[PDB]
Amino acid sequence: MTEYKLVVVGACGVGKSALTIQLIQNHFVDEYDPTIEDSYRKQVVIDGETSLLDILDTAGQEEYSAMRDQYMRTGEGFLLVFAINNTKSFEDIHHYREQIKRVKDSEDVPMVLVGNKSDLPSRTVDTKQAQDLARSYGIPFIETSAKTRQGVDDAFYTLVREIRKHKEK
Ligand SMILES: *CCC(=O)N1CCN(c2nc(=O)n(-c3ccccc3C(C)C)c3cc(-c4c(O)cccc4F)c(Cl)cc23)CC1
Ligand SMILES: Nc1nc2c(ncn2[C@@H]2O[C@H](COP(=O)(O)OP(=O)(O)O)[C@@H](O)[C@H]2O)c(=O)[nH]1
Ligand SMILES: [Ca+2]
Ligand SMILES: [Ca+2]
Repeated sequence: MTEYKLVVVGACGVGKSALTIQLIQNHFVDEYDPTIEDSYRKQVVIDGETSLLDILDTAGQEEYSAMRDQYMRTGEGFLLVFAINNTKSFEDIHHYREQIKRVKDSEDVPMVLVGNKSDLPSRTVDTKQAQDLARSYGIPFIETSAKTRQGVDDAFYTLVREIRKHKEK
């Protein structure tokens, strides 16, 4: 089977860990230690084809690291996560994409825009803004809630679809 390195990126508190733990362990974690950066394995069937996923849940400090760069370069696809009640995290999306392209020689890197915390009524980022941003980048946009599990499989599955499309090229 094919094996892909996925990387979950985005600002502190957007739900990177909650999304990943939901996918792997099927429960919602409310106070996940923000210093733990770990990877998880999962075998999945998507569009009738099995892939092994190696998923890195990023953390660390707001700092440049040449070693982090090295790890990020090995990623084959990225989830760009923001929270719909956090305008800063949405503004940050552009900068995460800039860093991904930087470390991967400006390749047309497989990416999915993820609007997490879609269960909350406290929205500050309009869906149209997110759709327009994904459109400009030529990437899918998926709305998720790690809390309710809405769209969690979809977000990761869609990223695998993007990697598959890219590796045909
Ligand atoms: C609360 C802990 C947590 O979740 N995080 C999220 C990831 N963190 C983080 N912060 C940050 O400022 N950057 C960054 C560094 C240099 C320039 C621009 C940025 C942001 C605004 C895009 C990163 C950058 C990355 C990163 C790197 O370094 C290379 C390639 C891709 C990439 F996403 C990462 Cl993984 C995490 C950053 C703070 C703690
Ligand atoms: N209401 C709601 N809260 C969430 C969701 N995802 C994460 N959270 C909460 O937001 C906080 C940060 O989540 P976490 O996964 O630790 O964010 P990370 O710093 O990006 O890894 C935690 O208190 C989570 O319980 C969601 O989809 N909906
Ligand atoms: Ca985390
Ligand atoms: Ca440091």
